[PDB]
Amino acid sequence: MERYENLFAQLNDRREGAFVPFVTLGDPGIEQSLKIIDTLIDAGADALELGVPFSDPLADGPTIQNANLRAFAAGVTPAQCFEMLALIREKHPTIPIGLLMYANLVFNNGIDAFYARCEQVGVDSVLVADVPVEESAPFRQAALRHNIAPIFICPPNADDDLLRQVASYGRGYTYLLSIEKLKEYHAAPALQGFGISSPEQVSAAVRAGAAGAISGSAIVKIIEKNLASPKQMLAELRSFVSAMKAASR
Amino acid sequence: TTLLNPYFGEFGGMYVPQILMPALNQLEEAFVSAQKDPEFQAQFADLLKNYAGRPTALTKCQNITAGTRTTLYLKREDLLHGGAHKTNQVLGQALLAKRMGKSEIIAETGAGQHGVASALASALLGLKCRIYMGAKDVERQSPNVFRMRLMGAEVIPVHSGSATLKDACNEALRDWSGSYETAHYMLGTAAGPHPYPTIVREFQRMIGEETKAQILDKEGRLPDAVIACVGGGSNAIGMFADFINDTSVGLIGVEPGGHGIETGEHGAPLKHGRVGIYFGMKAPMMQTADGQIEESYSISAGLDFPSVGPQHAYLNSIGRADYVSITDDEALEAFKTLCRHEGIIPALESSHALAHALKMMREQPEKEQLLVVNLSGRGDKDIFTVHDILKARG
Amino acid sequence: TLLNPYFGEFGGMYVPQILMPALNQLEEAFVSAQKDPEFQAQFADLLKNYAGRPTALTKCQNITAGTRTTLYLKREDLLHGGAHKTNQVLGQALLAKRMGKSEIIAETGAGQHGVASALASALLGLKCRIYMGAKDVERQSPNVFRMRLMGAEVIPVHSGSATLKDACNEALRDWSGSYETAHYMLGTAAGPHPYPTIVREFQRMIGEETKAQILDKEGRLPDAVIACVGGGSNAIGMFADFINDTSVGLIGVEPGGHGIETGEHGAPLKHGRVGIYFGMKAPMMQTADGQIEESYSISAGLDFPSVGPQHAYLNSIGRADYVSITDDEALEAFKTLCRHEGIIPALESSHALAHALKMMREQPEKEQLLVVNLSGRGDKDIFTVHDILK
Amino acid sequence: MERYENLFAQLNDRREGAFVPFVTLGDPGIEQSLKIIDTLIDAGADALELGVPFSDPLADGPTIQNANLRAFAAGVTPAQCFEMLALIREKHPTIPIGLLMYANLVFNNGIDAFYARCEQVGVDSVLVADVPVEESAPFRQAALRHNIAPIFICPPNADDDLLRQVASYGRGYTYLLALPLHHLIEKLKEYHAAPALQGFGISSPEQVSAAVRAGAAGAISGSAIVKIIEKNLASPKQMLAELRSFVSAMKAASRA
Ligand code: NA
Ligand code: NA
Repeated sequence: MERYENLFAQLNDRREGAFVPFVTLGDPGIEQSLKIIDTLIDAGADALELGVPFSDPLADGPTIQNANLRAFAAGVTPAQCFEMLALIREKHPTIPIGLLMYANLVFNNGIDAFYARCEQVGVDSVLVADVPVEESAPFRQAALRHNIAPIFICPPNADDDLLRQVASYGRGYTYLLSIEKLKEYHAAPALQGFGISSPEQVSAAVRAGAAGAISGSAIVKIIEKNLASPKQMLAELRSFVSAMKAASR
Repeated sequence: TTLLNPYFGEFGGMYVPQILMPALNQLEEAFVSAQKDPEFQAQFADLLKNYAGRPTALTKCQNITAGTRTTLYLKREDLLHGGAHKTNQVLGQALLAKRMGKSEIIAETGAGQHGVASALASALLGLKCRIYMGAKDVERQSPNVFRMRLMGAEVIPVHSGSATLKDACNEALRDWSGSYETAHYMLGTAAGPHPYPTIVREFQRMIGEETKAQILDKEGRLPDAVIACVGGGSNAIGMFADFINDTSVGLIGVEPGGHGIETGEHGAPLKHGRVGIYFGMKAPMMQTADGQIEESYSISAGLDFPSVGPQHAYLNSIGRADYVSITDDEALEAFKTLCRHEGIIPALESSHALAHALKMMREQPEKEQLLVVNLSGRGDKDIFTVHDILKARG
Repeated sequence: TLLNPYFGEFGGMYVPQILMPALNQLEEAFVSAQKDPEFQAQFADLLKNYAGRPTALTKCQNITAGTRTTLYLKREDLLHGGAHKTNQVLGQALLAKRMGKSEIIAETGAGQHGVASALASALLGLKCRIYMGAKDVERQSPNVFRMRLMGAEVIPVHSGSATLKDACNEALRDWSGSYETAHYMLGTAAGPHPYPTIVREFQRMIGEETKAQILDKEGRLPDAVIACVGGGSNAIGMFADFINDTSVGLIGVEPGGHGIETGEHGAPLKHGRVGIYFGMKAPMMQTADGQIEESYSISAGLDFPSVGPQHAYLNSIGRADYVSITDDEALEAFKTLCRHEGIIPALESSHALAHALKMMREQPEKEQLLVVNLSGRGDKDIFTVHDILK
Repeated sequence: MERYENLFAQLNDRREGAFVPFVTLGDPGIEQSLKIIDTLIDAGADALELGVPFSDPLADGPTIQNANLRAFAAGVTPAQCFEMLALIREKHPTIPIGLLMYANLVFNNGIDAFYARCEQVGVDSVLVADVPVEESAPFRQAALRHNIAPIFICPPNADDDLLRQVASYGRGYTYLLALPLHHLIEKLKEYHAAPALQGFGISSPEQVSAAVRAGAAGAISGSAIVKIIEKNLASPKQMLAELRSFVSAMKAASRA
């Protein structure tokens, strides 16, 4: 539905890309993460992308493997992840909240019973990291039956066949990994997500024609460096987020 | 999309990140081509026979069946070059890879047997081979690491948190993402995303074919049942394949029972797990109520996999195969029996299969039973594991 | 005796009188079994269905690149137990059973002959006792455990030197008293008659299989078969069938150690002197006044100061040609076969291999159909090769 | 030629068995071994058999295995033993001397040259430990060419075929070790064998007189006398006096 479309609207007639930070729900703890969430909004984050700690993250690199390990060994459950989402959505009822899921946490007790929960808590999108467009049919259904936008990675080895299917099936934004024609096929707006560490990389992305950028490792790399010092962690996130979102103006 | 069917009933699939899909599809296409090419079928067959040593022997147990009506044959994959049945699929995939133009093999290993399999096939077909190993297992396994390097491979220890088999698995997989044009990923079981279950069965199915032929020669009939251990499912599907349409032949797979099923530290997902999506596939796995992947336990490293190849899940759903479990202790006694009364040191994996055959015999000692147990591999690697248990026990 | 104890001048039964009855009884039992087609088939079923004969005849792929050498490897490393000794041990176990014997005695150093006798005894229901230098019992905990797992009884000898030549002493002392119930499993083709004959006969299927397989894959006999010669059993088992095929070279490779001129070798065939020892008249490394002198080689199995009597003979009549390979040539051949053929050879057999690469690289335009006897798996030599490389 | 016959003669004239000690030449050292040998003679040893240290003695047991390593490690050589033998023979021209040899030391550079050195220095008999009668032709030949008695062990698994062989080929004495032990001793006298000496486990004087009672001409003790030597390495003179005590008790156990 709307929260993503209502955001790329006002972002396009302010002539500016979107900045989406990525963080693992409940990392390093439930209460500290809530604060991390808010700091990121108050520093100028246009949308969120929250990950749900999973025992086995195939498709995430080193820094996100460890953030995932932090929250998981600490006991953060997917059920707790939803109680935090309810607090989040009710404090900032306008901001698009995407989820980064792993297939088995979606599939576990019904693909449909999942996407229902996302709808009723206020989530907006769901990226399933280990479900390619070829296996997506049952997730695209449950997604649409509950007004949840399915996000698909478009990789740099993508042929015209897949560009088609990402454009048709994909709503919200299209998460792409680094010069293209996804717009030609009427795809949801593209968000660059390959190696967004600098503000430099972010304006490199917008200048390249993207609707915005997502940085995962960079933002949680900050969490990792300041586990002992929760208040430093928050302040250093403010510096970074504001510095990045500003490189999109 | 997909030349071949990726599913076996519900189970199977290609549940992987989009970025990997071109590599799986190119792998599947190259494999379909080679399955039709008589020069590949001939070249592979020449390797299996003159380098690996196929056919392997089918040993009749003289002593341990005494005073019973059961006749126990042992299919001797322990005699295959490299000591285990994994050499079949490894030479197969190296052939496939040299055919695809690829010049590099990627692999990872835990205990280290698969690393050595890969390294030796890479050495033979002139492929540059790099093996990921958890930094822990590099300490534990200095002998294996040295064999791999003796054979030209490059062992790359991983430290990324964890630091065991399911963590090299990430570095090796991540690596493959970026180099599938140049390197083949040597998966080591009949599990994971399509086409790996199908390729692996096809490069292992000659175990059953030899066994069918060998038992027909010695006994003039088909066996009552074939028995094989089921960790990832590769040796079992290799023995089961040719018997699948011989309805009279019981297909029995043995999952590791750990310390007991009720204790919940086993490795028996087929019978005691739940379908979930993981390791690229939809398969029964051991998981918690909220869908985290549980840890499996077995005294045998080979059997210590929290899921199982999808074709086994399919065989169990339609009634063809019967899956049972055998505990550490049960497998321990089978292992000692075979050393003492047959002069064969089995691997602790195949020992689970042995133990279930002796159970079938010792429960009905007057039933006429012609059984085949697949001895998936040599037990020399397990001497220390076994010595420590027997020392602790006295 | 029933058969001829000599090969020309070499061989004999040079043992204390007390041991002659055991040896004659063994010979008579053997002569009888050799003419019983039911023994022959029993032995042959065992070799095929338990031990896994025939063994592969493998064609090197990369090793002979850019040369006209075609190099086959007879793969006794794939035999059950990892080495060619399984053949003679199963046959002796079968013969011991045929004689009513219920026990086996045996001697071991590094432990692989102990393991072979243990597994043959576990299969065939014999009660097996293995003598082993207490030195060698703590340097090989794994094989000791294997022999006990596969449980014979390992009797450690603390007499003088805890080494293989002092386990032979008590093994024999033991057989002396117990020959009516126990068979002594001599581990090579040396020693007193009928052992050099019995061992040849229970290994000759190596060469027979090779002749058949090579007549099948190349339609001709090979130019030369190459084997390392320590005790002499894998070599004579490779040679036996080819003795009457004049065209076929028989090349036996003794270990040159650090070099023949350094005196630390194990090549008594070409640099020793005929003497009497271990119950046979054979060339042996001996000091000027007739002490048996120490052999050296980095391969344990090749560290024998003498050689089987049939090789001394084949070399006297010039039918076989004996050369040497040094520690370091052998080492480099070990490394080559791992790196380029995916096979880890034993340090013994890699003396034979190394000589084949010498014959190849010195005449690489020359057409050569060579077979090399890979006498054993090399998983046992890893630590010896690891140290040596620092 | 002389000494074993002239000895066995007077022994049964004064009706008595012979006692023969075995020691290893140059054990524990050359100059100590000559003294050991003189003590053995002075305490009543009728003949003596000396072993030459060989690097790899098979037919031998643990006590003798080590006496051998002691002289070998000390670099006693066959040449040094032959010098000793001469010094020994020159001082007791009477007593029969037997060598206990290993084939290779006899064969090393000529069976015949070996036996001519024996005769040249005064030895009377050679026992080659690892030459059964079946292989003995060249050694017996060399022996008779040089008036050396060839000694042969008659073991307890010995059939009548071997007893006749031994009775024909042996000179000096039969070295003795399954029907009564006397029906080995009787069969040998029936075939007119050289007188029997029992050399199986002769360690205490009560075994020496048991050996003479069963009908043997005497008794040999290998390890028992060598045992005393190993016991007293630290104490060279206590050794000589423990051997004097032992040999005289041994020789007295044979005064019937
Ligand atoms: Na499993
Ligand atoms: Na030698």
